Amino acid sequence: RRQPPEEVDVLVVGAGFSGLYALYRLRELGRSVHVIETAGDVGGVWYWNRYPGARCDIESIEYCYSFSEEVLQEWNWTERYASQPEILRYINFVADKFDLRSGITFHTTVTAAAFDEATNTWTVDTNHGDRIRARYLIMASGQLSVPQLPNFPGLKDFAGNLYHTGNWPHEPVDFSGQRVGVIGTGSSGIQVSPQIAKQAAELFVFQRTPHFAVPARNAPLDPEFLADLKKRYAEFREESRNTPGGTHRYQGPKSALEVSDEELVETLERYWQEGGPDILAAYRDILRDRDANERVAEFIRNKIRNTVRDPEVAERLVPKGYPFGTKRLILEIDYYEMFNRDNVHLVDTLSAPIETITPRGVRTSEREYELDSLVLATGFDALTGALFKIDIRGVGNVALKEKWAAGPRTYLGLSTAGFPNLFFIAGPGSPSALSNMLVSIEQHVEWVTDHIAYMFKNGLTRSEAVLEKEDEWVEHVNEIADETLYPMTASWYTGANVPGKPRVFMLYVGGFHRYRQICDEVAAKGYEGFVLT
Ligand SMILES: Cc1cc2nc3c(=O)[nH]c(=O)nc-3n(C[C@H](O)[C@H](O)[C@H](O)COP(=O)(O)OP(=O)(O)OC[C@H]3O[C@@H](n4cnc5c(N)ncnc54)[C@H](O)[C@@H]3O)c2cc1C
Repeated sequence: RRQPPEEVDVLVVGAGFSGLYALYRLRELGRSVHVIETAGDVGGVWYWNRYPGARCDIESIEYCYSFSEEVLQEWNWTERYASQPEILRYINFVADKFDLRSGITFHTTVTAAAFDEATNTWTVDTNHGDRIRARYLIMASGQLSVPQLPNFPGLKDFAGNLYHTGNWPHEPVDFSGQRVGVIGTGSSGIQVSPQIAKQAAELFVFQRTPHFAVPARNAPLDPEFLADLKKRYAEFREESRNTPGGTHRYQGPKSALEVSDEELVETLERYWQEGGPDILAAYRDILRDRDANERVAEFIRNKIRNTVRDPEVAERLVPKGYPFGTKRLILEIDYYEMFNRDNVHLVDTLSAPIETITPRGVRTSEREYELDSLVLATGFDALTGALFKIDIRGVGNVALKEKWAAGPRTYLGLSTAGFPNLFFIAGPGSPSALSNMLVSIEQHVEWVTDHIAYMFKNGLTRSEAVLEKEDEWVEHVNEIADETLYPMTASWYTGANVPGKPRVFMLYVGGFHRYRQICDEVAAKGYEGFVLT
């Protein structure tokens, strides 16, 4: 409805945390800037994922913007870990406060973008037949998207109520009196299930791969504490910027292998009772050493066995075969405890795979389960999923999809050679999903918008990563990743390992603070590694 400009200094794709701050900062810097967003309003993942139990896995006081002193002073977080409704209210507050929606076109999807060498501009097309000419294109298009896979066979035949965690109804769903099925036990499944368990007459959880999850220990945020923090919030967030992960997480000095079974249990139990993801850094080698990881993994496995009364059910819930904590750690709220309710039933689909969804419910090899409601608790596509849905064409009409088929090739994760004037916020090649994303998003938006400002200040119009420096960066990312357990997780690679072909690990794992220092050095040296004309 709001018409996008025909010409703009910067076009931003996406109106979540990334796109909104890019918009705001480019305005402040005196540039012309517009946003295109698929959704009807702001929020990004916090707009589109609205299933009950959706909640951030790092603390509220950390997972927030810091760019505005007034925002910091005026917003009251109510809980240790904020719910999606609260996060969405916060994002709407920011957009409201700074009149940001005047700079956004909603209900509109960018379908293609092509670089034009003559003018040093991007021409961008949308699914409403808009054409925009921007000098710079910022992809604030996110890291998590709906997977592009067919649904289970027979899904369209289900005769009951069907829900998707990825597109949950806007009005509340009452499961009272119902036999409900939940398919999927990743992040969405683990968060949504205990909420459904509160209402359903019966609940069947269809679990394929068991995932690691630790207790949130969520609690109301003491108003007195928050008021005290607000007096020194700038000092606090500068402390967060100077860490590997972008939060105040204690860095455990010891090796998980150097302690007695006794000290390990004592230490890991303290983390279990405190709750949250800080357990990931209980010891220094959890993500470096195969045996160090398995030791922490085993303790968690035993917590599952301890919590779930039925030992057969408990054993099916235990993650096996793969390392702990190589992805964002899921916080659970009575997910394990849930299985002790008489009305909750675990269906192990590794043992009995789903044959088909039926009109009555779900059929495995063993039996049919009759259900009144079925919830699909879907996972997420590769980090590159959003980008790959757009036909992006660079120098020589090369498709970004083709160049990145063996993995995302970038310099600092910020730009790729052959695709001038194009920038990625919080994406492959940078700390991204392996950090407090609000800290990474702010660093990236500041770096990219500062760079765009510098260009205009010096009368330049074309910014391209130097190919040698991209190759060095890619290799450097691989080298440091190969020193960790992260490569053990298939989702951090695009496609399988093929002899005699390159393979690029998705993310920088060397620590946010170290990455920040690199980026600052690059900027200080006049953008060393970019060719600017
Ligand atoms: C349940 C859950 C828990 C989370 N917990 C944590 C946590 O513990 N810590 C943490 O750091 N992060 C967490 N996150 C990750 C979260 O995604 C990021 O922190 C952050 O919100 C990403 O913001 P973004 O702006 O970069 O991307 P997004 O929020 O994904 O926004 C991208 C936007 O781009 C739009 N878009 C994409 N392609 C197009 C196109 N072609 N045309 C138009 N629009 C397009 C999308 O519609 C979307 O609105 C969590 C996310 C979820 C879902």
